[PDB]
Amino acid sequence: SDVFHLGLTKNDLQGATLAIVPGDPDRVEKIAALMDKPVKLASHREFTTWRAELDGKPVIVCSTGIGGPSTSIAVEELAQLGIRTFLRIGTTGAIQPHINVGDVLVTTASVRLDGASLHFAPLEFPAVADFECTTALVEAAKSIGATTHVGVTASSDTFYPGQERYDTYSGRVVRHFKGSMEEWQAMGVMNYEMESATLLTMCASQGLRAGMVAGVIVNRTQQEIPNSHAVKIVVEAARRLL
Amino acid sequence: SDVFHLGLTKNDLQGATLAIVPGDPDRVEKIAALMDKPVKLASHREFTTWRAELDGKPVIVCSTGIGGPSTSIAVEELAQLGIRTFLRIGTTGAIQPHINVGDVLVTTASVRLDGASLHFAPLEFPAVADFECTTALVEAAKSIGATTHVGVTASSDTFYPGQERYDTYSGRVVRHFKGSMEEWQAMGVMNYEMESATLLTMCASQGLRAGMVAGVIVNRTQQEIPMKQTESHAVKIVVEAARRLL
Amino acid sequence: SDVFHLGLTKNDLQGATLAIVPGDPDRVEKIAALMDKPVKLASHREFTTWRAELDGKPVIVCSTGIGGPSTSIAVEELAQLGIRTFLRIGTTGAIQPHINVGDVLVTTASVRLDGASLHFAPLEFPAVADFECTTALVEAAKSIGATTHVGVTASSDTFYPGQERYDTYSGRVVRHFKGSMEEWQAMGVMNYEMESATLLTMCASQGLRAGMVAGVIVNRTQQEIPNSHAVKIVVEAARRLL
Amino acid sequence: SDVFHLGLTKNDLQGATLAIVPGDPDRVEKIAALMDKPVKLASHREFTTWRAELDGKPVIVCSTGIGGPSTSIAVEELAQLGIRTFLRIGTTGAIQPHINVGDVLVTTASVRLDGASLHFAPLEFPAVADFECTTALVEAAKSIGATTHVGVTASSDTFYPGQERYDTYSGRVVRHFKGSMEEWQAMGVMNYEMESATLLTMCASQGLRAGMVAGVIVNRTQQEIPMKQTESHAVKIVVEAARRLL
Amino acid sequence: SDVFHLGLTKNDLQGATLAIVPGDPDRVEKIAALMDKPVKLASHREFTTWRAELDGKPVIVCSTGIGGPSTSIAVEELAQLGIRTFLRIGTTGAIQPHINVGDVLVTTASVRLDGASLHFAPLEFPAVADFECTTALVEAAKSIGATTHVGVTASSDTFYPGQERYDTYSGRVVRHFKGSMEEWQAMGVMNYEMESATLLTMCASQGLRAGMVAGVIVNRTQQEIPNSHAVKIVVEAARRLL
Amino acid sequence: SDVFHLGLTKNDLQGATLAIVPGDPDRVEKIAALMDKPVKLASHREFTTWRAELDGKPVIVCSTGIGGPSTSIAVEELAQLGIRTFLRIGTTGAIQPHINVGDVLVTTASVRLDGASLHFAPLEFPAVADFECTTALVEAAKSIGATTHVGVTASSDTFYPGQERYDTYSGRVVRHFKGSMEEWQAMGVMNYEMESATLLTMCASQGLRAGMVAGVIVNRTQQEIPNAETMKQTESHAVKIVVEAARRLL
Ligand SMILES: O=c1ccn([C@H]2C[C@H](O)[C@@H](CO)O2)c(=O)[nH]1
Ligand SMILES: O=c1ccn([C@H]2C[C@H](O)[C@@H](CO)O2)c(=O)[nH]1
Ligand SMILES: O=c1ccn([C@H]2C[C@H](O)[C@@H](CO)O2)c(=O)[nH]1
Ligand SMILES: O=c1ccn([C@H]2C[C@H](O)[C@@H](CO)O2)c(=O)[nH]1
Ligand SMILES: O=c1ccn([C@H]2C[C@H](O)[C@@H](CO)O2)c(=O)[nH]1
Ligand SMILES: [K+]
Ligand SMILES: [K+]
Ligand SMILES: [K+]
Repeated sequence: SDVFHLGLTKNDLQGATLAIVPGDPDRVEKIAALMDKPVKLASHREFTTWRAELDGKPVIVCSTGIGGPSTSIAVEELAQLGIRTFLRIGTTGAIQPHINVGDVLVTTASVRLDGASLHFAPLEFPAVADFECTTALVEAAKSIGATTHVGVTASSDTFYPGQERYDTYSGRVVRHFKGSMEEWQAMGVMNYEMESATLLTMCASQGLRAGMVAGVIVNRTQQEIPNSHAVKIVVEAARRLL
Repeated sequence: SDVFHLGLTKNDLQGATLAIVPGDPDRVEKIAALMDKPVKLASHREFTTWRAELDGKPVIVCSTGIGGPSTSIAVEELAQLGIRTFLRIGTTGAIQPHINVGDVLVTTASVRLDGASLHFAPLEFPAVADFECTTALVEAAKSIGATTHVGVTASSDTFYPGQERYDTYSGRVVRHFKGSMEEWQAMGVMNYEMESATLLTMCASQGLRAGMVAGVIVNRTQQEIPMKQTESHAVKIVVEAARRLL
Repeated sequence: SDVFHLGLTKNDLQGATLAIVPGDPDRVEKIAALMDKPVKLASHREFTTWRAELDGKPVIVCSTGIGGPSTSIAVEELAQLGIRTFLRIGTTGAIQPHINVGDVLVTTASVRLDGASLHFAPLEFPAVADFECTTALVEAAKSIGATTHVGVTASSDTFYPGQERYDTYSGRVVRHFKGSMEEWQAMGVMNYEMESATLLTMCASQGLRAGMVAGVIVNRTQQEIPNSHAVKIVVEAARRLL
Repeated sequence: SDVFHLGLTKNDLQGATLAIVPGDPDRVEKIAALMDKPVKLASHREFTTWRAELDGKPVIVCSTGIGGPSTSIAVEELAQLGIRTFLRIGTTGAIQPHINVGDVLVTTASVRLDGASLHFAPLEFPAVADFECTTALVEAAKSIGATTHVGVTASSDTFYPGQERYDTYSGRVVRHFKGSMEEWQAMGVMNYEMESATLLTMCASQGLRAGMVAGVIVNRTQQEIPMKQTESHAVKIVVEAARRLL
Repeated sequence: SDVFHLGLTKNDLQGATLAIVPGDPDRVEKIAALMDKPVKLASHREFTTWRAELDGKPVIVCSTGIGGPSTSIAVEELAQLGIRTFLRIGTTGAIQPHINVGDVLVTTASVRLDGASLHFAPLEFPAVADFECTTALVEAAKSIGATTHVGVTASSDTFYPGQERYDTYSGRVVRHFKGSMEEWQAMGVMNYEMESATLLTMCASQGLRAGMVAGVIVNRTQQEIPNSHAVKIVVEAARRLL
Repeated sequence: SDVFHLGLTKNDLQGATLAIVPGDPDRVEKIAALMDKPVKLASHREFTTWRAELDGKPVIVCSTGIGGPSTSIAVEELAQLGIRTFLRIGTTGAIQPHINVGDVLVTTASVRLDGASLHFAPLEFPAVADFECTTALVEAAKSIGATTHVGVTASSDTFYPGQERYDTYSGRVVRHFKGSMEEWQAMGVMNYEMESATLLTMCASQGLRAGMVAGVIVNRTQQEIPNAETMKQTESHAVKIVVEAARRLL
């Protein structure tokens, strides 16, 4: 193996330069299966890698696990192997009252509520998505007719306090995040998730193209805890970026 | 007058909701003149405002002056009068050796090296341009055939130390900014300018649409201190983008 | 022209080493006219420059525009031309209930709510005025008998949120500045304006002398939006600093 | 299921209040197997959970995945199910030349180079391990005779730049971390790993007991990129400490 | 004299490598007097130094004065003289309702609300006590049967605002610390004092062993202003560390 | 006693509203003895307090010890007992080559390299002296004849690494302060000391008047440790100035 964590070699990728990067290892095979000649390559820790073919070109599907840190490992090591384009596909909680469960959200840029992004660029640097990737994602969503929102995402190193959840062991939120959800809504932020800030920052600051799309599984103006269109979209976007 | 600085009334705008915002008051009339029925509205401090017409729709052209603070006054007060879309047109100096004088830069988001943006959103919030504005700008540029770069801009509160210029009175740069250009360079940042961080942050965090386009007048990989046809390209592009956003 | 923005040459200055720097280009000629042999030198963007003579010495009057960034340009380029002493004359909003519209405020040092000052010295460095300049201004005010307050000024990169104005398009103020006016008042801060923090920091940290005086045009304990003694004072101070 | 990520119920735990939290799901079963009556409970994402028994008391073994964020999910949700003591077992790379591959490191507190800990307590709050857990870990180490170091650990959100690795795609490290390893080295810091800052801070600030132990697999004073008997030592140590904290 | 402030020579120490460091100069002799052959060595500014003998080994008692800054001088200069182990003995205000006046508090690590610690290590570095020292203190306290709490301490550069006291000349507390005591209680912090952050950080980051114990003189859930078990404990702990 | 640390009552002050505040408890009596009717009030920890009379008015002299934190206690407690003007008197080491041993420094404001000032106002607030105090100090200096420098002082919570000293147990300086002395020098900072940032910030933000003067006893840019005797005399010079300044502020 050529990389320390993923257990992959340059050769396993077979010239692939695009990766769809879901968070959950168990959803890797599922995404791969929507393409041609899906093949499992490796599985170590939270990193599960499949290779498939899309319009006759090799494409990687590799899971990041939850969070900036493991994402930063996946992305670095895939880049070493030759990946230049990363499409992230996630689940997310919407924080605006007009976004519905099942809606698709495309992130133009992220509020950096993470630690890992600071390891690539200082805070003033925008966690901005690649324009071609964003365009591909928006356009893909248009063509499958999914209801889509485009805008800014709050990207948090935690699922609980950083997203201002109060149903927790302690029931408290640190001073810094008390009242934070409401500030982000006032600023038009669409949703919370946990990886985009890292992904976008590490890519934007290293010449790698990244885009970001998520399916809404809960609306935070209703509920803290949650009770496929996006997967179709990310694959179709990959198709346009090949 | 309905606003404190611009010396304009809601009426003067005639239902305009889009503004082209150059930095220089003297450049305002030139831009308005590319459109129909250009009329001077007002001129106070660095804020010169003309109204014109584009495919029969009223459009504002308004100068920001240099820097976030004055930009923030013009944007706020325009927003009060009904503007909802802001297209910035500028000059800039590239910091990438592949970008040439004459090229056009469309900013997706900015490195926030300014003070005003912090007055609208904390630092972690992205100084990101509106997707539709960026699209219109990129498409306008394609349509007139300019060689174009799309990416990140470093937006500084100073022309000198914040852009790591050493050829100054003191000849020196504060510790924080020493070696900073080389860092932005490695991170793929295209250029320095002085207003976008404020503009993009204040718009993105208040439901206002903003976009940024600039023509390259100098390249820092050869010179610190700094062609008329280059800003003619950029102006043409911004006006054409306005057309698509109406 | 010897400088990139002001369109002036060393020669235009005629040995001048002192500049009165108002914010508004339209008030430059007005100030120059209080001195002898006033002459327009240049006008570019927000930078309008006149030269005049005071007790037989050449003096510059040059506008900064609104805000640290354009101020930093004017001051840098005037320094390059040989100016060593900067007197700022502005308009301001008082935030103490006992300071009246028409009162003259002399800044000893500023609360740095700007970005540009950080490009000259880190935050811990005081935005302090020069002692000779402050003395001149205080003494000038005494001799024309204007009612004067001497003390600390909050210098803000914005006119709206940074000065906690709520009559705005959005009607909100970012968390950081919510309740900030009241903190500054409790701390004895006299007023808000937008340039001193930049001016004072850039000069104090480069061996340039700077002083700062403003006429109060609104009292913020009453109003957000506003409805010449100071000009006389700045000129008279210049006279003592020659 | 009672918790959103782990896929467990309060019942599955059978009154367990202590959890051993390795990073790697694949290591969970190995650890459980050193105890009595090991049973797989659940496996979702990077979270694999086994239950076992230690001196007749139920004990949880549950993987965190790599990094503070997923760690914080595991710990929060385990806390919701009744766990009050967390023992982390890891692999690490030492940055002191006197610490050898094979040595065991017990962390008293961590340099907080992570994002998640800030979600529980501001930066000035110490990422400090629980005194009893640290004592149990040190005593367990002594009892099996491993050569042990007790001290401060640097806990980074990245494996690469945050640990000042240059042998990467870009070959560069952000200004903030340039020269950082030499600083931690001078300050007596033993090693880099990626979870403890989050773990220790979130437990220390919520009345939960946490401890940290790792086996040294590589030494940075010779190599960036990286024996089976070393982690066998550390695992033996963590289980024995668990025994003493029951 | 070998050091700039303490007026001591290597030789005065007679091979001592452990120092008990109280805050108050007047309490130095008192502590020394609990050991054998107590001898006054020096007295300059807030730094009073006695030497005594404990189980036939020389031991220093040296006062730090109040606050990180003077502490940092004492510790640095003692270290130059050969001290490698520092045991702090202080008075403190408890902020948990269950901790009583007279109780003994052993600090595992401190919330760094001081300035001096940042001069040794950046804020992300833990103000953690040495494990052997903490063990010695805890065990000492067990053996003399004093009622003891072990945990985190908030260490503040001020006695008034940084500990959220309101009975002051001004009666205000700066925004940053408004509501701070309650946050620290929620987080399990036991108490306020003023030196541990500096001591623990400067020691932990230079290979010096440090421990921290204090007797509770006020409970802040009742009172702002206050109306020997700890001294016995620090001495006994020194004994175990020799 | 009316205050927790100083062991003073409002009555002890006899209506005093000005205090001279040196660093060292042992210099308090010496300063007070320059004035009339000097009397010891109290002595607890590093806080020694004498009262004297200047042109018929009662005046306090009170030591702060070293550093923001204790200064903060003394100023607060003095303020509660009715003090409204604080004059800091010290000795210091210059970092500018033109400033000589023997010179006198009046500080207009300080670089805040301390912790305690943040407990009073956020970092952006200037650690600035009161204008009347600074004027009185500069004018006192001019009247007794000192060669005076007026400007910015760097106020540090440590004597060693924060002042960039490498002659230490560890011989190293934290990243933040590495190369910092050269930066302050380039920015015209006159000297380092250890209390002004706290004092000036806590006063300027609470309607208290503060000022500071110091004699130069050493210069970091030259070699040349002067002398025990030249240090004693420079110190007397500066004390003479603060007292004379106190006169003008009464
Ligand atoms: O409300 C929600 C729903 C989903 N996620 C994300 C991204 C992360 O990997 C994982 C946590 O459930 O899914 C959230 O952060 N918040
Ligand atoms: O190198 C350059 C060229 C242009 N500008 C910008 C934006 C600002 O208003 C003005 C200064 O020349 O133009 C720069 O900042 N840097
Ligand atoms: O309340 C007020 C009145 C005036 N100004 C200032 C300085 C700036 O250039 C311009 C904006 O009105 O005037 C303020 O900041 N606040
Ligand atoms: O040099 C090393 C060796 C191991 N780890 C850790 C903790 C993290 O979960 C995972 C990454 O390899 O192992 C490091 O961070 N750095
Ligand atoms: O509530 C209290 C009681 C005592 N001390 C401390 C430590 C410092 O040296 C001195 C100041 O009173 O005593 C406090 O900080 N807070
Ligand atoms: K993970
Ligand atoms: K301007
Ligand atoms: K002290």
